Amino acid sequence: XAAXLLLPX
Repeated sequence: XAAXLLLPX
């Protein structure tokens, strides 16, 4: 994903 290092990707 595009949320820093929160969600898997």
